[PDB]
Amino acid sequence: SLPPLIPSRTSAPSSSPSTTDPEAPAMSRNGPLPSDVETKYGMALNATSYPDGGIRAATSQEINELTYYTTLSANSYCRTVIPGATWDCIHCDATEDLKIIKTWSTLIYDTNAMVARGDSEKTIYIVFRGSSSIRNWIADLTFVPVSYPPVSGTKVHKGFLDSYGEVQNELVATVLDQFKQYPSYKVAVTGHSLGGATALLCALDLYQREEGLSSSNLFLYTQGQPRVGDPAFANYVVSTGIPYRRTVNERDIVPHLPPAAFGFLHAGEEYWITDNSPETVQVCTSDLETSDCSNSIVPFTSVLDHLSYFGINTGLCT
Ligand SMILES: *[C@@H]1O[C@H](CO)[C@@H](O)[C@H](O)[C@H]1NC(C)=O
Repeated sequence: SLPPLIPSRTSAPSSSPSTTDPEAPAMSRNGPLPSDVETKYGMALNATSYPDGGIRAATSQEINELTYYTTLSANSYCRTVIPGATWDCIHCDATEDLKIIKTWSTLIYDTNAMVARGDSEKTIYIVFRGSSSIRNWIADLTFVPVSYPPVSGTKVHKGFLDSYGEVQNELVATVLDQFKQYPSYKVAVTGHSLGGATALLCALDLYQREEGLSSSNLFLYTQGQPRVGDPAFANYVVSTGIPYRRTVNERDIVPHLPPAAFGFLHAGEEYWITDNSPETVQVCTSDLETSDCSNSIVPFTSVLDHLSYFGINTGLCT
C-alpha cells in the first residue's frame, strides 16, 4: 500500500563536517538563573527576562508567509477543525477557502492531522496539531533515541517517531492521491510544538516515497518545534534539500529541548521572532542550527513564549 522507500533518497551523506554544540557558548556566558525559576532539562520553564554563514532580517512577505502557516498550525487545535472538518473557528477566516480532504485523530498517540487543498494558491496542505495538554507534554518529555528506520546510521526520539507512524499509512495515501490529481501543486507541511516534529518526519517520508516530490515542490514550516534527532539525522535532513523554515518565538523553551548537549541537533533555517512591536524576525542563514539566534539566550527560556506566535495563540483555540 505505501509506495516503497527510494534508495537514493534514504542514504545518509558519506562524510559530514562535525558541528560544535550551538547552545554551549550561551550556557557558559549566561546565568545563573534566578533561584525560584523551574527548569526542564536545565532550560527555564518560567524565566521572565532575557539574560544580561550569516544573519538577516526577514522581509514583510516572508513574515506574512510564516504567519499563514502559523495560522494553519494554530487552527488545528480547534476541535471544529480536527475532527470536525469545518472552518468554524476564530482565525479560520484566513483558511476558509481551503477544501478539507480528510482529518485523523489516532487511537494510542492521539495524533491529530489534516490534509487540505487551496486551488487559488495551487497548494496541498498537511497540518499536524501538537499536544492537547502542552504544559504536561513539556514537563513529561523524555529523550529516548532510537534508530530512524528509513536511514541507516541516524537516530530520532522514539515518541516523535511513534506519533507519526500511527497516522502515516493513511495520510500518505491521501496526500499522494491529491498529488496525482493536482500534479503542478506545491505540497506544504506545517505544525507547532509536537506537531512540528511530526511535520518534519511526514515531509521526509513523502520525499523518500514519491519521486515526483523534491526541493521544487515540497516545503516544510514549523513553529516551536523540538529537536527531533541526532547530528547524523540533521545532516540527512539537510541533504534532502527540502526548503525548511523553522520559526522560534523569542525565549520559547521547546526549540531547546532536548538540549543540544544531550546529542540532538536541528536542521532547518531558523527564523527567530525577536520583537512583536514592531514584528521583527532574525534569520540565521544556515541549514544546521547556530549559536547566533535563539540558542544565544539559553537557559533563560519560557513556556509562555511557546503559546503564541505572531500574536496568534498556538496550543489554545482562542
Ligand atoms: C516559576 O515557577 C515556580 C514554581 O511554580 C515559582 O515558585 C516561581 O516564582 C516562578 N518564577 C517566575 C519568575 O515566574
